[PDB]
Amino acid sequence: MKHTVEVMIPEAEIKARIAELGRQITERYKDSGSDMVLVGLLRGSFMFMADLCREVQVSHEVDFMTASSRDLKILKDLDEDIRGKDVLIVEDIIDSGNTLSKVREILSLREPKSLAICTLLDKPSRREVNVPVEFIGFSIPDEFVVGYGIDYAQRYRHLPYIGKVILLD
Amino acid sequence: MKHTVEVMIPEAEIKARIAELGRQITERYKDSGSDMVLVGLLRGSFMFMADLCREVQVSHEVDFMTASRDLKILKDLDEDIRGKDVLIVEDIIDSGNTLSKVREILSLREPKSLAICTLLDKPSRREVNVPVEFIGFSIPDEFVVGYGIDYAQRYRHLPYIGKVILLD
Amino acid sequence: MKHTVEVMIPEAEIKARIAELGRQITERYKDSGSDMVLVGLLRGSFMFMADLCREVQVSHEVDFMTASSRDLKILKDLDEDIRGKDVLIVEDIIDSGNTLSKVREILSLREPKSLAICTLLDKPSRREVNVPVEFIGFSIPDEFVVGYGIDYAQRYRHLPYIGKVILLD
Amino acid sequence: MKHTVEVMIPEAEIKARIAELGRQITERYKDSGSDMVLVGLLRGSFMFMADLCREVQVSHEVDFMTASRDLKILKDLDEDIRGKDVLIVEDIIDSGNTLSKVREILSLREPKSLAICTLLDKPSRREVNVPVEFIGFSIPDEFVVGYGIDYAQRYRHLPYIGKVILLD
Ligand SMILES: [Mg+2]
Ligand SMILES: [Mg+2]
Ligand SMILES: [Mg+2]
Ligand SMILES: [Mg+2]
Repeated sequence: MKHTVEVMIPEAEIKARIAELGRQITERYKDSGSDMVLVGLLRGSFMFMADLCREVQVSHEVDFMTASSRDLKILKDLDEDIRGKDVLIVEDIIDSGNTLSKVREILSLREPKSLAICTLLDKPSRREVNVPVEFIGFSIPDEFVVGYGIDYAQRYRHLPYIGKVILLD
Repeated sequence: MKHTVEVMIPEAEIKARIAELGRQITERYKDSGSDMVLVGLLRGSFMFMADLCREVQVSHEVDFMTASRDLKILKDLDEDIRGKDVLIVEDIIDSGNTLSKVREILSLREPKSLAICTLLDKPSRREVNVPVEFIGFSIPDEFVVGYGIDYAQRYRHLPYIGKVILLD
Repeated sequence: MKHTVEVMIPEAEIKARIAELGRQITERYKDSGSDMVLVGLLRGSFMFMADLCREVQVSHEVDFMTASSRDLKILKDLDEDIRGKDVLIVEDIIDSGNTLSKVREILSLREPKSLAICTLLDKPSRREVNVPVEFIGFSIPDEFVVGYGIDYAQRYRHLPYIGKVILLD
Repeated sequence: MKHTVEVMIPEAEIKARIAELGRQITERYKDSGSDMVLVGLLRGSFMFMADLCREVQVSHEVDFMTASRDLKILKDLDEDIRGKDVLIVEDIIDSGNTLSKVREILSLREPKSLAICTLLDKPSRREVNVPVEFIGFSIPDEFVVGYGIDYAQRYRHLPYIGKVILLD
């Protein structure tokens, strides 16, 4: 404990990058002709979700589910049916990617038209499970990050920018 | 709605048959040496579970989970099943779609083994080929209630399998 | 760890006592004329529930819900509506009775015709919250008990009798 | 089903108004000295939540829970609210029955304080007198979509409040 939080990725940059992802995702699914649904993973992705779905220019539905994070359980499942639909799993950050990996499996069992993942942050150096991530906002080093849905000691989860925690001696 | 309920499978037969299944399951897992866990599907299997686990002579844990076109997990397991022998316990299997998917979901967790044990089985109503390792009774497609199976929120607590008789 | 389990309350005695409770509960609600529902608290009461409902001679519905056991949360709620109905909360054992206490409050908010609790075992000496328990199978001293839904180290939960754990030196 | 959607409350107005609510809520709790937590009700409030919490200038935690004649808890809080200031965050309040009960349930947990903040309010549709401490917009009983509010699984992601126009 005993620390400080400084801006790592300012709000404007995050907003800009999200607008971009928005375009990319739209370009990618605009001609599918099938129902689409963005699936966020609570709690972490509520903010990134809120902002990302507004940038996606294709009629979709927004849903959430929460998984345990040694077995991976479903604490809260989807309300929507994804069978035959294009599904985009939306996450705040991917590091080890175990949980994500299993959630993807579980969902595919429901036979969606397609399955992809879009994360705001990516820590490639911390991967433990090879998992296909189709959209990334920022590839970052293994930094102690907070904000945009990411918390630390039940704090900072509501910050509008990605911050770096500095552990004072 | 206007109906009657008559005994189809009396309580004694059910108890006897369960004692048997009990032996079968015990014989089958007694030498595994791995942790075991019976997983019941709520609400339907609470009674069959309660009785079946008492007949299983191997140290196991008892857990439940409840499932919902897409098949969802309304309540998940509390236990981890990875590397453990898992026996899904159900009151009755007919179409077997839900069961089928629940089995898939669980296998993703990599248990040592996966099996299903149902009290009742209506083979004539299957829609999904699903492996059922233990069966108490194979029955015709009858309107059944009791032992966890209800009808209009009734009979779920009957100690025997009953047949519903619609009245015209 | 390192222990033994010996019979404290044999299966026959438990069966007999439950048949009795069965009669008592029936006598008590037989003339209500309102829908009835026994609500069990998972995991512990699945066995006591299974046996008790078979002794209750009044048409009822059986349901479950699971609560966290410092705030008391609802991990799994009822499927049935209890408003205007006679509700009997069914538990394997009551000791401190905090959780039970709160679950009772939560449910009353739904305005059931009536609310009662029926427990197999009762450890009066361990109460921390004064809570009304209308039916009791056995009042026991604060013994290390297992069986009939009560476990210890994920074991014995399936025993058909109440056992006493003996911690070998 | 055959319809159109036109802008009722443009995105800019909503952002502005939220910044204001932000100030109000901050002014109100800045000196509490107790832990604070905004509790959103899924699905509807995920967007309003996301934007509102960024305007609240006091260290808080963000949590959600989802509720269902009887009002049930489909998903409960992860946080404990006892002794903490709790702000229930909703997209819109009309009849307010569900909200009303959720408030009761939570108070049973003895939080330091309990308040509600809704983006939209349809006073004309109230059925249960429930205290709403913060409101973004008081609107007539219009067919609204956007900002978390959907219609036929659509528009939930619109950045503005829209009005649905049925076509005959
Ligand atoms: Mg995440
Ligand atoms: Mg079943
Ligand atoms: Mg209990
Ligand atoms: Mg709402």
